[PDB]
Amino acid sequence: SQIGLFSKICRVTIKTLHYYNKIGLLVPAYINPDNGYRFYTSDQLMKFHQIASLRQLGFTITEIVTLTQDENSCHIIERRRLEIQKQIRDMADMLSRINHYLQHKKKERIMLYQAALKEIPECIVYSKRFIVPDFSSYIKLIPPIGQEVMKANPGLTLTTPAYCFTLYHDKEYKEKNMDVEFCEAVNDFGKNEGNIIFQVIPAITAVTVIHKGPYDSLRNAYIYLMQWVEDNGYLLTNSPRESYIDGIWNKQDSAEWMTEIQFPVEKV
Amino acid sequence: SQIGLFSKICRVTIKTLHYYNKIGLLVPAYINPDNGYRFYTSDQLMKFHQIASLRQLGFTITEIVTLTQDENSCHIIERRRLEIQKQIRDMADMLSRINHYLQHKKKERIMLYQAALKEIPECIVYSKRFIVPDFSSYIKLIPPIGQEVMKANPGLTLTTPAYCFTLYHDKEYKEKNMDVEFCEAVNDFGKNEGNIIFQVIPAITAVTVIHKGPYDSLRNAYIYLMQWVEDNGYLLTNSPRESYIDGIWNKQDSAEWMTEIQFPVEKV
Ligand code: 118
Ligand code: 118
Repeated sequence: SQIGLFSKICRVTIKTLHYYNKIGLLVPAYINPDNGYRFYTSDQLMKFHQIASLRQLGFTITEIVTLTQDENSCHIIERRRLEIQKQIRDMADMLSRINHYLQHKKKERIMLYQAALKEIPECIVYSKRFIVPDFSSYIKLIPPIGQEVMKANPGLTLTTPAYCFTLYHDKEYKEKNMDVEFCEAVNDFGKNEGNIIFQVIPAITAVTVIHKGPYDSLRNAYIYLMQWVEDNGYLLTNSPRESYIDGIWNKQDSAEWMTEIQFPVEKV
Repeated sequence: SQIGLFSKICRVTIKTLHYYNKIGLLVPAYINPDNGYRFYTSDQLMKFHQIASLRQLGFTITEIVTLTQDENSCHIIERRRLEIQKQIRDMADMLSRINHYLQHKKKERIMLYQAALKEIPECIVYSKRFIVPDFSSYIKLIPPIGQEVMKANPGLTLTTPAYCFTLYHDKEYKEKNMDVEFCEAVNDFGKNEGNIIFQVIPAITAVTVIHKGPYDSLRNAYIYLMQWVEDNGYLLTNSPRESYIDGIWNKQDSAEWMTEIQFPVEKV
């Protein structure tokens, strides 16, 4: 039968048959060489049935071409079986995050905090860990650590980009008497002097939020993320990090300082 | 900051930044007039965080653009929540159906039937209802059924292609008796007489397989489909159909005949 009628019996378009004949799939029965027409037989219906059945299961064209001729090979099906489960879990997570987005946006008219997942690699740092009574004494006592360590460690170069952060080792969020550690990243090791130490922090996967403005409201950021981990069925696994990007060392308007809070979490 | 350092602050490729500048999504702070170099600032990172945050919910570039610059436009988010809720369902069928596939393939290491879902539009048919004692007698009795109808009507033109079939109105099969109907599709209505009548048959969505060979193995097809609609969670809403494509009237070898088995189903 000619191609315009075969396309109505099969209920598909003609461009589909042209494309199939081009790629080497469902080659016609008899092509007339003078005019160039294509004539199909009832033998082609029983292969198109198989093509449409395999395509309705999500397979791509090259696997179907490799399948109809290498019929012993059946592991492509499992290769697809793992990707389907991955797709179900990702769509089931995007759905929950969209619902959380709408639930959060219900009462608040606009939103400040926008969470995002990311990867953080391994690093070498020099660090110092101690207890502080408050945050203001902390802000003033950091820079002595920076002048002093360069005094005792000659020629120590930082990394690119710069990574300078602090760890809140306490299990519960507090306002005074905080156990805190300060870390800055360098390229190579050195030797310890007094309380200043050198160590290696492993690689993590973390959820991040960026806060912009004055320090006093940073707890608000810590509110949102503390909601986030509970709302979308996640579990906080390790101590949070607070890494400093823009502060008093580059600018004078303290209402333009920007920092980023990262909670290492896992989908369990 | 130059493009190569900013690409390491954000952990993204350079071609992505070029593309985002071309689209109009993320425009650099300052561009050199003669070189053409691109320089970025911290607020570019605050915005890239928002871009990635929006991109993690599955939106495409145009909606992300429309979301960032324009008004809130909440109707786009819930409208997405349907495209996910639907998609999961779609996904949730296929992981089932492929799981059907394996439970049959690994039983025989050969596949005789492959099922596929399709849609059959509405038609105008002539039809005759009756009870049959034995299928062979029905085959023998069909040529007179053709003869009465062929003589007494002017301008009785069949369809292109030819759709002639038999309707099985029984719920649970038995070899003793069968309430069947013979149907052949025509273009227009007219007057009815005798045991034959004209009627319209509405469109349906059916699962079909194609059987080639004699009829004395046809039950082996049904036992397959009676499983396929039961395991993978679909529901049989109406009487099956048996459509005849190629037989003694076009061919000579009965082992090269070809028929099509159709089960009308819905998603339940
Ligand atoms: C060791 C200890 C502190 C700093 Sb810094 C800083 C500098 C550049 C970029 C990011 C951070 C600092 C502040 C004032 C004067 C000199 C250095 C610093 C201080 C307090 C809180 C966060 C960072 C550096 C090394
Ligand atoms: C009225 C009733 C049945 C048939 Sb046919 C047939 C005709 C066209 C296309 C396909 C089938 C038939 C049988 C023998 C010789 C010539 C025509 C027919 C026979 C058995 C089963 C189904 C249809 C024809 C007219």
